[PDB]
Amino acid sequence: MRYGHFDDEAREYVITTPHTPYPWINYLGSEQFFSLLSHQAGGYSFYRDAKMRRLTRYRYNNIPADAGGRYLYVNDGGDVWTPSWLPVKADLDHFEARHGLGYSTITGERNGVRVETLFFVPVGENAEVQKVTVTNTSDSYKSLTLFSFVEFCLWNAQDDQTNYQRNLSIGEVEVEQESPHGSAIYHRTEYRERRDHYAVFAVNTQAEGFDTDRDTFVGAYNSLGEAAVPLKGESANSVASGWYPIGSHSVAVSLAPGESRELVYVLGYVENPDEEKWADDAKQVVNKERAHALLSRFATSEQTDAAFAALKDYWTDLLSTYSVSSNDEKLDRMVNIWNQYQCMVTFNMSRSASFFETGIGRGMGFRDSNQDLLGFVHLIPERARERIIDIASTQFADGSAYHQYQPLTKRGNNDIGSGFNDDPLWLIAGTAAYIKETGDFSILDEPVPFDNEPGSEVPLFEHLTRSFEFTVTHRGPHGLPLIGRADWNDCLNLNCFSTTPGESFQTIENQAGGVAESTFIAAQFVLYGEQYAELAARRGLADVADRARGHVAEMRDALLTDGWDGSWFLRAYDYYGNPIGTDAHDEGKIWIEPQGFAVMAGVGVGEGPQDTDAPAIKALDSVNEMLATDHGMVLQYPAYTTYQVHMGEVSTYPPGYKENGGIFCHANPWVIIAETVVGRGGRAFDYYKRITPAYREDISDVHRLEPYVYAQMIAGKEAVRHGEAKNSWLTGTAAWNFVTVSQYLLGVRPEYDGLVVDPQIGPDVPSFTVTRVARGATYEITVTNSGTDGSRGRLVVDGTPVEGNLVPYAPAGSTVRVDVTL
Amino acid sequence: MRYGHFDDEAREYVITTPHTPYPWINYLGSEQFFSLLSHQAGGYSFYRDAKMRRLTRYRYNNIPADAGGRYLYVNDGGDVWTPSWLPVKADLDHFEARHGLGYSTITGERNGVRVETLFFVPVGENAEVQKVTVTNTSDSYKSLTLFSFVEFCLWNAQDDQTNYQRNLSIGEVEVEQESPHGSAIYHRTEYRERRDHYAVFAVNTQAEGFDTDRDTFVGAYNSLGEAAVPLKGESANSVASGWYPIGSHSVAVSLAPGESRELVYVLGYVENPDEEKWADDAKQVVNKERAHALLSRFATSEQTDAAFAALKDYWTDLLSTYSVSSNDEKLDRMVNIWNQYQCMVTFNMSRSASFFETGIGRGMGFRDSNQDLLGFVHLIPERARERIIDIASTQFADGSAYHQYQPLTKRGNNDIGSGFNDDPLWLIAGTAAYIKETGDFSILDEPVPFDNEPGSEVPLFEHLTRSFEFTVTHRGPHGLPLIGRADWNDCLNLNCFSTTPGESFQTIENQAGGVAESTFIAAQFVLYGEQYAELAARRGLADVADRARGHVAEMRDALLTDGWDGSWFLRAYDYYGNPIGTDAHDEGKIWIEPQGFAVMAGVGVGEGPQDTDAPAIKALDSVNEMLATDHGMVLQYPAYTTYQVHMGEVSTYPPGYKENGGIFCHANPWVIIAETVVGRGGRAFDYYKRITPAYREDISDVHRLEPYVYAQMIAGKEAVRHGEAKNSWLTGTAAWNFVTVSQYLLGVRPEYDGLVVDPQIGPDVPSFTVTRVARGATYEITVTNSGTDGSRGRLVVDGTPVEGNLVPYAPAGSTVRVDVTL
Repeated sequence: MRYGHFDDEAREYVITTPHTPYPWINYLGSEQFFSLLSHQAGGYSFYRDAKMRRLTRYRYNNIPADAGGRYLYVNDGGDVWTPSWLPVKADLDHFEARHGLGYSTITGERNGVRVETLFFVPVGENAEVQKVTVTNTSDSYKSLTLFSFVEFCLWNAQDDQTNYQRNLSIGEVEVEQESPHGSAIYHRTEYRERRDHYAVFAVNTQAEGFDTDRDTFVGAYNSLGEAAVPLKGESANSVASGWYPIGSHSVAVSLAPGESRELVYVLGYVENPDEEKWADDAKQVVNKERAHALLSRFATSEQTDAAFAALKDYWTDLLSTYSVSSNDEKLDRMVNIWNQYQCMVTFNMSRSASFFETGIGRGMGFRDSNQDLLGFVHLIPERARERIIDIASTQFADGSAYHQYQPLTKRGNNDIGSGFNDDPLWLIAGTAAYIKETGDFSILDEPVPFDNEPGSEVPLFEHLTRSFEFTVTHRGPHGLPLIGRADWNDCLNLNCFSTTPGESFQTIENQAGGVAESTFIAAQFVLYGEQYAELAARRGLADVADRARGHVAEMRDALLTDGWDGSWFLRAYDYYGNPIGTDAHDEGKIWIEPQGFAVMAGVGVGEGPQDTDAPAIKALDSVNEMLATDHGMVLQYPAYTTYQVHMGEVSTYPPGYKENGGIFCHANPWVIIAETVVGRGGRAFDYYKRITPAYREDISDVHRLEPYVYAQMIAGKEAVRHGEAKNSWLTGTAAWNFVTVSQYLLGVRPEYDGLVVDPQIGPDVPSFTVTRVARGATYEITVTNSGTDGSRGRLVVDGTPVEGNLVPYAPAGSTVRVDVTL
Repeated sequence: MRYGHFDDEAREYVITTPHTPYPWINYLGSEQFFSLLSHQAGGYSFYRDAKMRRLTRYRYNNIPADAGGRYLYVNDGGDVWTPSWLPVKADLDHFEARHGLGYSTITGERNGVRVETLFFVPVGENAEVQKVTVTNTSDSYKSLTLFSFVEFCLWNAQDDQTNYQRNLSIGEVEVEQESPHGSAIYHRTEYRERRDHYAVFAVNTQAEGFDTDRDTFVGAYNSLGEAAVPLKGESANSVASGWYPIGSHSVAVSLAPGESRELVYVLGYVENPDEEKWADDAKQVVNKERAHALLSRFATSEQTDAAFAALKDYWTDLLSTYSVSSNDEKLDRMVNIWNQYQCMVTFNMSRSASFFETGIGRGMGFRDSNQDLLGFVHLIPERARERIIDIASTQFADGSAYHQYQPLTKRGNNDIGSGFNDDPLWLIAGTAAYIKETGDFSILDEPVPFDNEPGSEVPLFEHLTRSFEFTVTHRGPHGLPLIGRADWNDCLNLNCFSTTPGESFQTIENQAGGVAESTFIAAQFVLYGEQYAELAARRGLADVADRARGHVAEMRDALLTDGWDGSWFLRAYDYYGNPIGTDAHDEGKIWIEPQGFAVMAGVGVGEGPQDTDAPAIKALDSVNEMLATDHGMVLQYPAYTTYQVHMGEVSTYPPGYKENGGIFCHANPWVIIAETVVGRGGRAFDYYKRITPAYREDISDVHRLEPYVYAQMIAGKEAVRHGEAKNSWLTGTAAWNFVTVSQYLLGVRPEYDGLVVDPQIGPDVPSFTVTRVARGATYEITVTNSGTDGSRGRLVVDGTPVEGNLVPYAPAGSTVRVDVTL
């Protein structure tokens, strides 16, 4: 069944009931200020870093889930309810939530009163704005009191929920009932000491009353659904001192029948230079200038409506670089709106904060963030270029890298492990995708520190050299790269041997030495090793390019000789040089990661799909018999049913879950792309449709999570919950699936010299058009597609048959028309 | 007002309403298994380490507070309620909670049904047992279904609530409806991998049904008060796979009028040797032998009643070493029951887990744990002796110490900072108190590693030498000890200079060098420097003792010359050698810590209370004019009203809270003891009564927290919440207040050569008797007390006047009668 439906004209997902299988969230903001907002107004907001600057408090694993957030309590002659349904859970006559691009609306109506709240983060603002429209839909007059509500976090989210022994005594606010445009409350915890920032929570009318103390507003022994102040019908005017600061105004509203009233609430992040912090000599009063400035920018409905319209315009421009028109409207929906939109979210937030990721331990992953670029280069290239510099700056001089870094400070840390040997090659992966998209080679010349260290700056191209050489100088006995702590698969820990609990595998000390090798990193070196060689060559460094091609050539032979099991690729060699991922074993015979990535690098590829004997065809066929399920390909098979002490975290998950037999969706695109490489478009599209949101919308009761974005993992076939997703929104899946569908199934992809047009999608999409803006020119590409295996497109360029599948770049301002037959 | 009352005959605090100002908790267990239990059955259980082996889940900062726990849902013909009131919050005809020693009972009755639950951790058991008595108090028959409930934590409490991205997929159980004595559920998360332990949750009858999945039992969009299974009236028989494992049995009960039924529930921690983990070859099934064993030990009411009775006997024996009889029944209550009981809790749990301490970041503090001993040596000396070895083993070889260590592993860590220069001298403090209590000098000869390192073992006496010398070799320009990161006052950070947020002061890198000195550590070196010298002397090391006495003598002169402000002692010298705690400044003129501790070391003490000119008398008088409040003495005065960037965390608290003007209760005893040293017993008792639980019981609406135990901090007079406590139960206050009241106000204290009897308590306790068992002999001490300043007791020993205030130790088995006049 389903719990909503897409509105494509409006670019929304419409949720038509509060009763979803799980809270379904949207992200607001796309720059430096971000809100997680569920279809029940639950979630929170943070500036730049969800661990370090979290404005509002959110409880994960709450009972019930998502039972805190941005609430508006409506008092109608004693009867109190919330338009978001939760927390009060009063019966409503109408409920609807629309999740849009950077905005959502939530409408709830009861006993002839309707509240619509629009939530968004305005372009160029560090604030979350709410436009509330209250409508009398009844026959007679209405006298209402509205109580806004939000609960502050004390900035440090980790301190906020572990350190009450100090926390309970630092909560400080300032109250401003007569603000120049209404009323505002200031959350200024720790402003007295080191923080130069505070939050403001304001309404654009004179509020009747306020509250800043949670225990007063909610009342003893009470849930947010039983909150006392809204029930008494008048604010308490509480002034927090320690305990739990909140933001809350009451507003009196009288409405004739059919009359509506509009209110604008604002939650802002404000920052004063240290010299400019105090209004007063005594340093007791926050300087409020910048906050008033913000509040004057949203003092009226007109201003709010214009900011909303600017945000539409912003997304319209962003979505204008790639789109498609076909018979398949789910396909179209994903390519044109939701996947590109999700890619923007993953670029900004990485893997740190969702309704699964707690925005505590994880910042920006070195490998996750490089991979996110592949899906974001087309959207905003300038910000993509800057991010590459920031990531490369967390690389060490020996070519090894900080596994992740902190969003606020941009500085690397070892909080979730160090010494993952697959990390360095990803840097090449993102830089090359950026230069193909833009033609901007000048980034190779940007100076970049090692470990953020001044005076260590060398050109970014030299960072890429260190990345290539790191692998070159860390190969094992078979010539395959030494694995280290792990590769892309974080739970493949062959240098660990921990039999005692209490410490994560990701951070636990590793035993030095051994010969543990990785076929995945091997594939990775072949793929990104070439890209690095081609950059060196274009740079004019011919000896360098040739040496590297030599090393790539060698790793290719090593992969086929010592990394090949007979019917598929091996996965690794353990610390003592024993194979992993062989038919010789009873469990974990076949792993997806090497199969997809090796065939993507061209390894084992023969002449046709017809040439079944080619290693790539076998590995892929083995993958279809052993790994593929209705809901996607599982990670390896069979799952391990007992702890493999020499292998780390992988076998610690119950079978069918996560790294042990789960469907990691991120790995799927790799196989799908491989299928297009070997010419089986129909198979490749099928893999695509099984894990793609628009196609799984009709089994929303199985998937459970959002029908409009990719998830990290789906319960695999050895799991009793097979089909159910976890960890939605924040996943490499998004970027990699965009790369897959846009560049290999539809087949329009940037190269340094031209646009390649080489579709491979099968009989299910007989005709389509791609509109692609590249290098300042627009390419209109019409494809007539027979779907046949092994059949690749023949180009006509501006009415004239041409050879090959590459169209060289036209001057900006040009319009090129490409017609493809296959 | 009050919310309960003491029952002294039963040794209980009786809470007569659910509606307390804050959840009021008790601790169950006194060995290796521990439960936090509130008067609403909220809380959780853990084995040895509250961070690492937490069986059950608990939410801090919940809305409402304490809304999860060990519940029993009563279904009476469709009407569902809980005897603990929360979570359902149904009206009850009767409610009562009794908090006892290692046990509590909770009774709730509604519509002619009464449930009494007794909660305890049995002596010698790693389990929490519940004896439930259900009574039909109505006129007709009752058919009830009872639903037990508890929610598991996944052992690692920190992982459990930050790491859902992995957590949601590892939850595993086993269900055993036909257990040999009833029915049991097994929580076995991560047993598949590195854990050799699992939890069992069982009932001693055949349960009608079970649930192990929280979302099924509670139902979507529901709180625990709206839980669905109890309302439908039959279990769902859910088998968790990932998500949120719980434990739950339904039991059918039919009762004639006035009939009662008894049920025994058990929550156990079980551990199998690695060889003995599986029942089966396949390793899919936990070996259940040890769990069945446990369950057969509580299969009947009779067995449960005997374990309860053994626990009474255990506390009776423990409380038999020190007691008193006087006119003051609040005084008596504290000395005889609650303070000694609290001292046992602090010895076991330290500062790690309460309703304020999250049982995440803190293990066993090196200084907290040494100080806890002073209050626990008299109770169980054998376990005290062992703890001293464990603490000393976390000391480094240069004499410096790990600031805290992990309870499970006993290993030191720097999680909450390193390099606190007051830490090493505390080790002397606890060892000396142990040897005075026991006469066991042989502990000085026990071999002890530095940093838990095998082969580094030296005799404990040598650890004490390193402690003394560390101070000797780290003194500043005035001869006072260099402060380091901080002293006993953790927020006095003079080597910090951090103006950027995001990192705690306690762990943040300190700037090397400077001359920051501490007068507190100075006092500390004088007090514990003598104790170390006297041990060296008794050891026969005469050169060593004399050298040390020389150094103590010097530090005494340094404290009076360069640590004296004129009317009180200075607090410190900052990094550049500028004073802190001087009348020359507008804020923080006077700090409590040096005043109490210096006068306790004898520094500045003259001939009489009459000699007002003596520095000790001045400092104490300054302390009464400037620091003392109705609720206790604040830490310093005036509070700082702006960030002092050169001073660390202290000024980051709002005035009147914690280290910035709060009443730290732990520091109070030091002044109180000092008052007895200078002979002002009436003043000393007054300070005592202001912060002591039995005396503050009549302002329970002000104190808010438990009326039966000490808290860490009370809002100081510059706080708008002046009088309100935070951080109850876990505080050095307990140990230090026991030392104060038992050894200096009542004046009976152990010395190596005899019992000293030297009461100093004032006119409010004109007569009393102390019964003190020391060295195997019983001393009966009757005191006739005029209360007069400067008047010290004259002893009569077994009917015969003697000189001095020391009674030498009699052979075990002896009874000595001491009569004191003053």
